[PDB]
Amino acid sequence: GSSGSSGKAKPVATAPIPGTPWCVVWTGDERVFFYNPTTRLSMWDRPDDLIGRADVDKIIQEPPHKKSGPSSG
Repeated sequence: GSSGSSGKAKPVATAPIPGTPWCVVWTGDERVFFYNPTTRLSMWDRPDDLIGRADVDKIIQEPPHKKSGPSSG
C-alpha cells in the first residue's frame, strides 16, 4: 500500500524562493522542481502558490549552479 520514492534522481542545486516558502531545486536531467521544507511538499511542476510571482521564474531562468564559473562554457 505504498507509491514509492517520487522520482529516482538526486538534485544538483537548491535555492530558497523569495517571499514563498518554496525552494527551487535543479537536477542532473536539465530539469528543476519546487520543494517546500515547511510543508514537506515536493512536486514536479510549478504549483499555484507560486503561479503569478516573477521571482520564482527568474530563479529558474538563471540558475546558480550554472553561473559563478560555467563548466561547459
